Amino acid sequence: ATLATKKATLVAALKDLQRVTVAFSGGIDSTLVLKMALDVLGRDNVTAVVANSELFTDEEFDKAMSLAEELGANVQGTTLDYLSDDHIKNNTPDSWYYAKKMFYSRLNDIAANNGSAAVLDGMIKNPGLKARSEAGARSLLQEADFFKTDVRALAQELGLTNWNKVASCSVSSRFPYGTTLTHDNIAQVMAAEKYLRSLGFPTVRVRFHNDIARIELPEARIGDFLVFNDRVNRQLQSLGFRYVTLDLGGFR
Amino acid sequence: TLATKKATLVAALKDLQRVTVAFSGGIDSTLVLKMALDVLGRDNVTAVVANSELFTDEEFDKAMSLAEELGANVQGTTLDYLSDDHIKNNTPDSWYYAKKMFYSRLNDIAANNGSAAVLDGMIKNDENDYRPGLKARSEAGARSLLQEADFFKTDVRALAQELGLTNWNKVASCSVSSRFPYGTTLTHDNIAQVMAAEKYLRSLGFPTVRVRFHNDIARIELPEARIGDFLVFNDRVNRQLQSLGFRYVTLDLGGF
Amino acid sequence: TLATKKATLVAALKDLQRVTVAFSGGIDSTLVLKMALDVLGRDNVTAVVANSELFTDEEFDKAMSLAEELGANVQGTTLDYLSDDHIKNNTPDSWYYAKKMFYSRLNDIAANNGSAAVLDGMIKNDENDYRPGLKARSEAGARSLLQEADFFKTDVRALAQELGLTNWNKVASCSVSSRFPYGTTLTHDNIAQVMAAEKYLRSLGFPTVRVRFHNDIARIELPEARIGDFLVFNDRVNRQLQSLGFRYVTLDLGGF
Amino acid sequence: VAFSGGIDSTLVLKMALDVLGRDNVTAVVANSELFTDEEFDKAMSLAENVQGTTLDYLSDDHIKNNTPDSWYYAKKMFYSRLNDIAANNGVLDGMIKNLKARSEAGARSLLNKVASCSVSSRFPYGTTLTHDNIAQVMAAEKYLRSLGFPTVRVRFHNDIARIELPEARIGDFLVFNDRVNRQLQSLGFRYVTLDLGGF
Amino acid sequence: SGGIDSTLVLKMALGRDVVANSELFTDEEFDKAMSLAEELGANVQGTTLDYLSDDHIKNNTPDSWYYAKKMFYSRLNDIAKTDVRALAQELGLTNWNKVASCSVSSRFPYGTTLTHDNIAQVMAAEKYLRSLGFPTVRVRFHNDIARIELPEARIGDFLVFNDRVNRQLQSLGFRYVTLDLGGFRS
Amino acid sequence: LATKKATLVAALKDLQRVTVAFSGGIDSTLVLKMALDVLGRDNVTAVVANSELFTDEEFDKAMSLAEELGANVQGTTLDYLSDDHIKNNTPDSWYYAKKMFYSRLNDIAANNGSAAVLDGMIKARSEAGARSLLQEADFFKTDVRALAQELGLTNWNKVASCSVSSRFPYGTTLTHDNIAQVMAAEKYLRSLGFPTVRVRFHNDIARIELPEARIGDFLVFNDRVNRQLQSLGFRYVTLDLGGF
Ligand SMILES: Nc1ncnc2c1ncn2[C@@H]1O[C@H](COP(=O)(O)O)[C@@H](O)[C@H]1O
Ligand SMILES: Nc1ncnc2c1ncn2[C@@H]1O[C@H](COP(=O)(O)O)[C@@H](O)[C@H]1O
Ligand SMILES: Nc1ncnc2c1ncn2[C@@H]1O[C@H](COP(=O)(O)O)[C@@H](O)[C@H]1O
Repeated sequence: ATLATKKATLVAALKDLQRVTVAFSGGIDSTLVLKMALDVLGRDNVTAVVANSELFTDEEFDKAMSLAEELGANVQGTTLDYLSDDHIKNNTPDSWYYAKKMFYSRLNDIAANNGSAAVLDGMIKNPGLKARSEAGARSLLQEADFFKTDVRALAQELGLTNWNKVASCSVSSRFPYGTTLTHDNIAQVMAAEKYLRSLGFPTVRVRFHNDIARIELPEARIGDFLVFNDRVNRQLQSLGFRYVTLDLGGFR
Repeated sequence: TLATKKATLVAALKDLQRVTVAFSGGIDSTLVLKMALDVLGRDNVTAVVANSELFTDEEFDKAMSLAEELGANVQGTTLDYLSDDHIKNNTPDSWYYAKKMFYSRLNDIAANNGSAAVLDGMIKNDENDYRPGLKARSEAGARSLLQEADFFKTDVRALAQELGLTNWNKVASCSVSSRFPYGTTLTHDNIAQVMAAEKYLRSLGFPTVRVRFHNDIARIELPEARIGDFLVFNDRVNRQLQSLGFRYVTLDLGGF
Repeated sequence: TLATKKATLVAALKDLQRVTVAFSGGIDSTLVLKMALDVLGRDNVTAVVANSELFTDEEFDKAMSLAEELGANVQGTTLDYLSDDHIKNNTPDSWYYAKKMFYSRLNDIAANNGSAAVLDGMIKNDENDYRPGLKARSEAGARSLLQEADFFKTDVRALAQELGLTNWNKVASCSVSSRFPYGTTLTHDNIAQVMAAEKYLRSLGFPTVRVRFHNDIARIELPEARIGDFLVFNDRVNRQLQSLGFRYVTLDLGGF
Repeated sequence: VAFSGGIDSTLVLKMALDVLGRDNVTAVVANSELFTDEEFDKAMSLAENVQGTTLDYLSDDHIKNNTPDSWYYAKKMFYSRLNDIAANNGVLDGMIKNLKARSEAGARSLLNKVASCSVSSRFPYGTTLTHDNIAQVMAAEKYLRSLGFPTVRVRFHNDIARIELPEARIGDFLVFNDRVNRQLQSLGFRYVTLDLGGF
Repeated sequence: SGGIDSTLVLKMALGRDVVANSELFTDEEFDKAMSLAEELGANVQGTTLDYLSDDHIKNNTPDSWYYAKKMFYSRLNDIAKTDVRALAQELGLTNWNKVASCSVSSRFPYGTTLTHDNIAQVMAAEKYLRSLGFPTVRVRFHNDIARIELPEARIGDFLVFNDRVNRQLQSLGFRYVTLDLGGFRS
Repeated sequence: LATKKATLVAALKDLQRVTVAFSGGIDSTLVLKMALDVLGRDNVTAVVANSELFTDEEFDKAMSLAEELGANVQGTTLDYLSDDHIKNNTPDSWYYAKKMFYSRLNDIAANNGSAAVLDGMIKARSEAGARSLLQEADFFKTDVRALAQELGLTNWNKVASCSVSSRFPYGTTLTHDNIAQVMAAEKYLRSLGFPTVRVRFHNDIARIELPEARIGDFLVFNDRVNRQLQSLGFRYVTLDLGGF
């Protein structure tokens, strides 16, 4: 049905929960959930949580905390010691689950000490349902059948105009499976990717291959990048890399 | 006087009592449907969106969604634009003969409906004598009510921004006949071939692009600032458009 | 603590009764204009846009449209900045004497207007040394209400989101005097030469660009991330700028 | 000996000078409307007793309509004149291993680095060759060559010029787009385009 | 060798009455030298050296080049700068082999045991980049990663080959095809 | 072909003894190899000039090409910047400099007994009586290349040379410092693979002229060139959109 019907289902779902804990990330999807809950149950029944960690840029954390305070929410940060778990630490292919389990556990621990009834996520329509459906996490946008267009159409109708546009992934995605994640090499990748991002390339991955960095750019951009070759070479060589290379196939 | 142009818009609707509005998804066509719904009621306004071979179904399907979200009884109609030999052979005036067939069907669905006349969303800005669709409209006896109630391009945003209106189609369209030189005959096949070649180009990250049809030669129009960023895709675009039927894939050294 | 920040704004607005607003099109000046319109009424608010030799008319017209569409009684005023020999000779303290001349005219527009105070849209974020207008603004008794209710850039983003404000001017400006070395004096001629070079560069597809004036040499500052996409426009830009008066047109290897 | 400036035709002339003498050996260089005059002039200079003759290739209705056999008919028409210049002068070619007209005229195949082709190779076979469009194609190529692209083809498709460049070079070409666009439009082309494929 | 030095020796040298070919050199080097030698008019005969035989060359120690050179001169024993260009250019000195070859062992890291199979894909990787018009080019061998050193001045000329260069080095065995952001040795 | 040539040997044989002004270019070389082959090693004297206006790199390659060809070569040093016209870069400087150049040559030629001064062209010459035999022998740019490839000439200077005073606008005073700064910025650019390049001097602005076919390839060296030239004294390093 209409966007307005997809919304009555969202507002009806919030009133029954009366009191929620929102896992807020700053993304458009996560933002629309927080503002809607703020508009329904009030600041006293809604607690916004932004999780920082070793695997995610602190720039992202600081922007998500700030964007939440701007919405008028009571925001609380929590930091996950992801590398303490050995699955995440050794970068098994199942690592992205074990971090999500640590994530929804901490959310439910904050949810229990908070008055909140459930934990809300901001995922939408169009890889692990074994993890949300273990901590009783609710994907409210996904339940009212919101796609990315239903989300922009409702956000642009709430006057919401601020969020994080370049989306992130767990920095573990930069290391081949089997390589063990250390603070040293993790800091090294995020340092290089922060630099590439500062040259005007918001989507970039520096893949880690010991002494060789392999830069994944969107093919549309590999042309604009040549002016920065020599600087990126010096800059990434200074971060520990012996050889700085660019993947001819690009990002994705 | 912003509301002195709003009352003039609302007052004309009551005299008509019943209407059938041609909705295209744009901001202009949308403010027409919302005001008619708010003035004449959900039962006295019938929404029509036209699909055709000349427009992507993406644009068609997005307009039908924009109507369901607005809450009107919306209905699609399919025009066989290629039945008229003018459009099929792409005479230079074929833009007119196509718009006439459009308002022809529009007068037919509304006459069967309770509507008195058909309303479109043209504005005083589109008050040019060289704007094509007005001719057929004033022939088919339709009406551009916002243009009559004195709305300009920024004067429409202020009523849109005041009805909380948004969620309208922002990406603008053309009849695909613009890709064919005057005289070339339009078939389903080559129309499909043109629209396929262009979707591929956009999906590489080039939203503004034209694949101009010249029998065996494809002539690509990109915005000149992007031709630098385009080289990395030359060979792939070459082979991909060649598979759609083109023998030569070329890039216009001119712009857009 | 935004719920009580808005009230501080209204209480200051209600106390002034009649105000003259310096509107620039920016988000900051808009929320002040929109708030003062909502509090004192259309007849008790006068919005002023300043045109001058140092800013494009392109900007002036977009601010006049944003004010008229916002629902203000909008009024233009024209400043002869090159009359003050400080602005003219481009000493580093120029943008002060320009700010000083700006607030004087505004206080005169306000003095004849029923307005009690001159409000500008400065905020708490720019409550610092090293920002030009602040000295001149205060020495003139201009009131920055957003600054007084302790609005920061984020508190301003959030109050807009509750007045349905989703339209303001995003392209930020510089005084064109930034394009001339400190010794160079400003002519009506050389400003237009520079302002034209940048508008053409902007037309091609470089909205962020600077043309640095060095008598016969124009130095173009482009964002390095884009200097690759500019190669196709070399010859065009070289020709078009030579006709504006520059003997040599160059591109700065450093960047913006 | 029929001289083209090539190494093959060149070795014959020097040997013919060394074997039969300058007065008993006659050098012939061909002009035409199908080849650049720069090519004609260097062959007469590379020979410098040389004598020029101009062949009316477009008189032949096959060459004029650009059948795939035009290359034959131009070769057939070439040796026809070669047997005629010999009658007043009192014909040798330089083919070297590696025609159905060359042997159809009693020519003997006894055996400049930048090589040339018939400008008919720029026209699709259906396209008919006129003096006008041949002149534009050869001019458009000269302009391209003058920009620093010694290897270039301007393919003629009526309204459309289709430029074939060496792919390695398309990057260095962007700075010249507008100039090439305008310069070939004044030479008659409505649309100037670049083949995304290659040479 | 074909160069200006070895050419002058043939044409200067006694009456009319050897160019090697090895795995570690393109057969192009051996083929153009035998054409450049028969051109000066001499009887030219080839010999081939199984360099992988000696354990130093194949183990890829920095003591390869010495050891590698030593196995060269042995079969030679078996089968039997401004002043030099001034005696060459008086003889109508035609051409010299300017483009210098390199042992392909330089494409592999010090210690990487040399296979025919991975040597092969290096020299294939290099021929392919050369055919597209990059005479100066090295494909450096990091197991699954191909690192391509192009002369920095030619990297803007390279972008049209990226996906094509990519999928083709992949079909030779590389899992990853990269372009060194630093260029050629220089 | 041998006609343009016959005029040359009759002219050289008529002089018997000459003095040849060598620049390293293909033209001056065909003049020098021919005079050696016609008049002998003892009757021809090759002169190369060093100065502030030409890189010493170029000078030394000029002396080498003469020693390899077999001429008795002689260097000489011109104090161009002494002349107030060259130093202040008046528009007539090109002339007063060429006037000074052929002046030292006619005296170095008058001193060694030679009959005329030969240069290799194909109002500065006619005031000194400098004979241009390739132009007198009916040589064009194609006629000069062809005689070299037929005389086995395989080494000459391909990178063309200019007096550095052309990089300075008219009126700018040339200082010893100012010439070296320009000469260095150009050597750096050349070392990146741009043998054809000019760094135009504009006080704080360096304006780089590249052949347009190559400006596409230069973008990777933007930053390197920007800093390297800023360290040589230029406040702003820019690229001329015109090209060379
Ligand atoms: N750093 C984060 N802090 C708090 N909540 C988050 C965070 N990341 C994701 N969430 C939730 O995860 C949803 C999307 O998941 P994902 O795209 O995998 O990060 C968001 O809409 C939020 O509900
Ligand atoms: N595909 C379409 N289907 C139904 N009505 C349309 C369509 N396109 C345009 N209309 C009408 O045409 C007006 C604008 O004309 P145009 O933008 O040229 O197609 C809109 O405001 C609608 O009233
Ligand atoms: N051209 C202008 N015309 C009228 N008012 C202005 C103008 N520029 C600025 N104002 C006001 O002065 C403040 C400071 O402007 P700025 O120095 O550009 O940040 C703005 O936020 C407006 O309130």
